[PDB]
Amino acid sequence: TLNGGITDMLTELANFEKNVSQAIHKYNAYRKAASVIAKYPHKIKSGAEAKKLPGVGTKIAEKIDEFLATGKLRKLEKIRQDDTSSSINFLTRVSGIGPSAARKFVDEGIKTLEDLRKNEDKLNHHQRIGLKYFGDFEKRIPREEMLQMQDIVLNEVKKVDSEYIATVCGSFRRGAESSGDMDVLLTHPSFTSESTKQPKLLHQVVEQLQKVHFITDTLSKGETKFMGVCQLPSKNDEKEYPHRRIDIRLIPKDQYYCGVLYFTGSDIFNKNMRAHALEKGFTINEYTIRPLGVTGVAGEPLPVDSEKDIFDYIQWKYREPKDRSE
DNA sequence: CCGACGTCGCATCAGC
DNA sequence: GCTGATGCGA
DNA sequence: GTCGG
Ligand SMILES: Nc1ncnc2c1ncn2[C@H]1C[C@H](O)[C@@H](COP(=O)(O)CP(=O)(O)OP(=O)(O)O)O1
Ligand SMILES: [Cl-]
Ligand SMILES: [Cl-]
Ligand SMILES: [Cl-]
Ligand SMILES: [Cl-]
Ligand SMILES: [Mg+2]
Ligand SMILES: [Mg+2]
Ligand code: NA
Ligand code: NA
Repeated sequence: TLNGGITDMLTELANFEKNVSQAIHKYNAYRKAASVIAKYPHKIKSGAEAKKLPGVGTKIAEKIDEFLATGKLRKLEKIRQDDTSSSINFLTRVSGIGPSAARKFVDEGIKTLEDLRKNEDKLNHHQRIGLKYFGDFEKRIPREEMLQMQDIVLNEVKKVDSEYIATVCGSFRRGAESSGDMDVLLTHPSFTSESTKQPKLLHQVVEQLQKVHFITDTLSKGETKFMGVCQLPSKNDEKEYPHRRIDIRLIPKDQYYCGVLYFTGSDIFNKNMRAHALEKGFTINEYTIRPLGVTGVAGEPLPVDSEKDIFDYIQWKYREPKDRSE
């Protein structure tokens, strides 16, 4: 937080462009600038100094000058005033509610936490759960609780089958002292890019996690992805821990490295790494890295034996998880 | 200029 | 039932 | 909103 004020302004501007203007390009632009400015080792002194950083053009440079001189931004001040803007922005904070659904509700007269409760009937399952744990999902998870959560997951997974390998990724693997949620990468030798020797692989795990009452709710569930809710167990007379979001991703074992790279993120890092990949003639996803033909066509998977192999193909120095928090 | 700016799983809808 | 677009999220 | 060709 050397330039915490500036990166917050741009983040607010990004959230506004995405939730209200439904303009993700302006969204990505602001996110990028906030990112590049967040890793800047100096205390920005002007818009011009910031403009030297890639991603900060003229418009943002001007906005930075204003912020520095007054400690605020009029454009955002007005946005905070506007009731529709603030209402939409607010509703998008409910898990499962996006710009579209937010603007729809405000068009129907639903614009507060109270309005959502007395209209639960208009929400799909996901939105209902996001509302039910609204306060809870707004809280950060101390690493200490992440560790206890890690332990429960790995151990409950081992009990279903010793061959399952569960790895906690996301901001946790990047070393954050706190996380917004828990992300779990799962692998089993019975599921490779060549065949699915077993069914209900993710199910069995989710099932066991529910059995021990760790997983409390489900937001969505397929054969390789599970998005839900979990809660650490508490002591006698001890207050309950908040419910937490939990994501599970089953990836073909032979595609592990590509999978853990993806799931470690951050999201912006992935976008940048993948963008850079395309310029170097490759395309990367959570399964593989394939070379692109002159006609823009995904070639066949390339051999990968480590995360570092992916960075090499694109000619990037390897970067430790703790340095991929862009 | 001014067009390009990662990738994909699941829930839901419309159309058939 | 299906496919395919869209919303929302990882 | 910013960038490179
Ligand atoms: N838009 C996107 N494009 C590409 N990859 C994306 C992505 N959103 C999420 N990911 C990937 C990388 C995240 O680390 C990882 C976890 O997704 P996540 O939403 O849990 C965010 P995380 O980075 O874990 O921080 P935190 O706020 O949860 O503590 O999923
Ligand atoms: Cl846009
Ligand atoms: Cl402001
Ligand atoms: Cl891989
Ligand atoms: Cl692939
Ligand atoms: Mg996370
Ligand atoms: Mg997550
Ligand atoms: Na710049
Ligand atoms: Na939301």
